[PDB]
Amino acid sequence: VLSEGEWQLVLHVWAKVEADVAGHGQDILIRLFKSHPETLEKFDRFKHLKTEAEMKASEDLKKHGVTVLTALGAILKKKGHHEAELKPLAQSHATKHKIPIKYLEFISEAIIHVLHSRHPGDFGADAQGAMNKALELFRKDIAAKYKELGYQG
Ligand code: HEM
Repeated sequence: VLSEGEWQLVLHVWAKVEADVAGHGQDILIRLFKSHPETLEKFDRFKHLKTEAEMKASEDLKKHGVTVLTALGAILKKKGHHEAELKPLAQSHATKHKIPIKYLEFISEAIIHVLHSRHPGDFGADAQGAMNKALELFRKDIAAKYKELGYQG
């Protein structure tokens, strides 16, 4: 359970992300695909992309980054009271997209890295630890839904 002070750190940096949702979404998905190429393979939509320059030039990838970060921002702003938001996301990611919980750990690392690069003044160690806790809570709750459905592993 995050404290109020931890949530304030999380949402303070997140409010900075929302000034350029699309640029953050590109940076995060590109970092994910470069650092963990198995993740790119899960996207029929993107797996034709073979270089970082091609990834950066894809408008469709930029659009999907906005989709992803809009969903995550709506979860973070619930401060843990996010059951309604996680139900459809766990269902699609477990049963349709077939995304292991481990790949959610990978995108969480990519999110933290990009926030540290773009917002160092608002993403000191206290805020890094709080965002790590928020993304851990996300993964914990998604993992419980995966386990219900028979996909935790
Ligand atoms: C912060 C974590 C993530 C969030 C908030 C998120 C959010 C979303 C949303 C909102 C959609 C569209 C609606 C839906 O299908 O449920 C989507 C689609 C999808 N996501 Fe995620 N996602 C996350 C992580 C991942 C990861 C790590 C992968 C793969 C490694 C992944 C793979 C996919 C795929 C394959 C689609 C369908 C893309 C398409 O063909 O249109 N997601 N995601």
